[PDB]
Amino acid sequence: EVETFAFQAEIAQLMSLIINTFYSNKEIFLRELISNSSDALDKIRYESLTDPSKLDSGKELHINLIPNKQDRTLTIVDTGIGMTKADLINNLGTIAKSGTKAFMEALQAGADISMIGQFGVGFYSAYLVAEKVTVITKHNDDEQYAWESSAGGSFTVRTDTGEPMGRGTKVILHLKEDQTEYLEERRIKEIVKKHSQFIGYPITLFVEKE
Ligand SMILES: CCNC(=O)[C@H]1O[C@@H](n2cnc3c(N)ncnc32)[C@H](O)[C@@H]1O
Repeated sequence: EVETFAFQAEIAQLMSLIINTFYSNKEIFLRELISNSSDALDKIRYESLTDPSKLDSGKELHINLIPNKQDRTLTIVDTGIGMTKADLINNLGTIAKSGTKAFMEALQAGADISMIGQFGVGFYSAYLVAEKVTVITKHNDDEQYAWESSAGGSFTVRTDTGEPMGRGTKVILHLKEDQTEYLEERRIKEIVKKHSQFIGYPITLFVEKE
């Protein structure tokens, strides 16, 4: 039921640099994931202009931030375009249209990790704070899939049943033990205000029930 894949070599190298470089300004991961969500929302907004039935899977365009202290997870949910199975494997597993090469060269020429979004690889900044990342996604043209990786050079993809989402993507960050500050309401609010205050879709920060 589960397929296991190797990252393209350059992607594994990039992930290793992100995981092993001493770099304290880890909060920038959230900006990068929210920007990726905003881009995905732009895409379905545009496609629905000439094909309104693409919103049959949900008209609302928004971003949800869901902390769970019991599971030690932070989840970033959007109702954007979503990804097909091929999209997951290509976009997360290979260089594809990213600036992976430019970023790694830039780091050797005076750039720092906070500039990762300039190079189209902001998603991998999740590994600044997460030991494992799970991506659940549903595109209008495919079934629901789950991508997962704890780095180390490989990732898995499986069909995801139970809790079907209408359309969009959930990025589930299983946080490192010493990065639980990013589950705290005050900290998340601070980061969103600092780095994501002009995003063109509603960002809702969920409250914990306990
Ligand atoms: C890992 C670096 N590559 C990407 O992030 C690409 O993966 C896709 N992607 C990333 N996040 C999302 C998302 N929330 N929704 C849809 N596609 C995404 C986009 O095509 C990105 O350009």
